[PDB]
Amino acid sequence: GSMADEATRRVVSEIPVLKTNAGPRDRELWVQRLKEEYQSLIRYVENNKNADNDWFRLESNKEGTRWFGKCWYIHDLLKYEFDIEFDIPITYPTTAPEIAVPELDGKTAKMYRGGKICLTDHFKPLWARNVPKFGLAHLMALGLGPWLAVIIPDLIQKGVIHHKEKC
Repeated sequence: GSMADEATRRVVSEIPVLKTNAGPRDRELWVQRLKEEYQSLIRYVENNKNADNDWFRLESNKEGTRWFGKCWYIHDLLKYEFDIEFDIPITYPTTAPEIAVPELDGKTAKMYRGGKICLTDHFKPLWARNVPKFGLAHLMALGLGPWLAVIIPDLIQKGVIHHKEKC
């Protein structure tokens, strides 16, 4: 009956659920968790496309311990592009990764020095509640997505970030 529970379900219900309790050091169990991660991510991207919200690309190193790509955010029909990266923590997936958006380092209070985004206190307990069912698709849907939808409009209004004019 919680609003929280229904809100989370509306966001993630068609993201494949992950299973394996494995982090970077866990050998064949980690290779299994990576298949679940890739399967979940690609489905999320396909859903995003059908919904005209194709808002990021990610790739990893060979070992899938280092992730990087781009996110896009649309405001007054202008599309803003931000480079993103994160490490997989040793205690993944019980512990949640920390997304960095390095270019916005020093440009908002809602970021740690060095470029790690600062989520509200509700993200981490929601992750902990769902271990190990949530992965990188969920981190993007529930972590970076909501952060961008407050911070980016703010930074554009304060003239802190400007649109890269292009053809």
